[PDB]
Amino acid sequence: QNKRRYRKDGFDLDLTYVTDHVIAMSFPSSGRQSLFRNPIGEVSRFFKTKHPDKFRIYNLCSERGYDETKFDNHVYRVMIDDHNVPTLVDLLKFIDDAKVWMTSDPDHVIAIHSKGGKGRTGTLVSSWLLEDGKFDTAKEALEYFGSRRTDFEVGDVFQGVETASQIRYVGYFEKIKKNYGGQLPPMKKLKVTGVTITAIQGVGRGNGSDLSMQIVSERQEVLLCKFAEGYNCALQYDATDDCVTCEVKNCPVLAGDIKVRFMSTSKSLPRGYDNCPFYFWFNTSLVEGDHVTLKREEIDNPHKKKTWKIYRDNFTVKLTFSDAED
Repeated sequence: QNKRRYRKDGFDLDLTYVTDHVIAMSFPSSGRQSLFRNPIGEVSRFFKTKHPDKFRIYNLCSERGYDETKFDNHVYRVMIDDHNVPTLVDLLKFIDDAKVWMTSDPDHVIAIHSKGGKGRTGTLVSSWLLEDGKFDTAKEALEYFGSRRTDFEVGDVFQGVETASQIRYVGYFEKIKKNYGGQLPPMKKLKVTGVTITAIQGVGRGNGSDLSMQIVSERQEVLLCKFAEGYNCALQYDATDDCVTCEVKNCPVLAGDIKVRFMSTSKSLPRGYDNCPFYFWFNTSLVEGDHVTLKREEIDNPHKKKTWKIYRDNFTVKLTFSDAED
């Protein structure tokens, strides 16, 4: 916790200099309370005294804003839901905004914040560190963020802080910078035609009968499948292989950033983040072949070790696609 709180020069804030010019911090909260929160008046005072006319604040909270005149109108908003990811368009828009600001003056600083300054903040700080060339791999940037912000040490396995999708999206940016020259990859239109879950035993009813699947595009449900009932689908349970395979029916053309949520009627399947047992994000342009397969540690919620009694080491989810291009 010594890395967590800034305690110098009469300040007391959950604020971390990730580098000399890159700051990660928690939400500048209303009121004067300072127990596990950063009072907005004090955060305003920090940047006005320590970085006068040389700061830019990034608010990554879709859920909450504030009076941005308190920061002299130097606030940029990225609308990210807690425990989720920015769109690739929004991530790249942020990256360009940061790069222009940082290039004009060596003494300029960026302060990225979310609610706790963990997952969402780690997503954009790691992406920026790749952009600025401090690291060439997403893994290296993320682990460095963990070492500065949390009690993580470089050498041990990377766990906590970011979600699996948040990790994936930093990886997406690396691929964008390396293979696409920092440009958004060409639009790819797809339709989901099947879902396959392995190691289904012990997951809810253990045969897919409790499960439902929601596809979300641009903050709207575009499809809902209910497995046992045949609601926009056709479930098959393979007891011998310990797997379920489900034909996905009536999926509309999907493009961009897609959120897939799996829900259960069975209460014996706990809810982690996002009010469901498991979920994930992917971008259609970054899909390779006719499928995407995600291991346990690549899915949001099972990526946590506390759930590993239910989601085993061979638990995977695979989406099969069809080409929706003209």
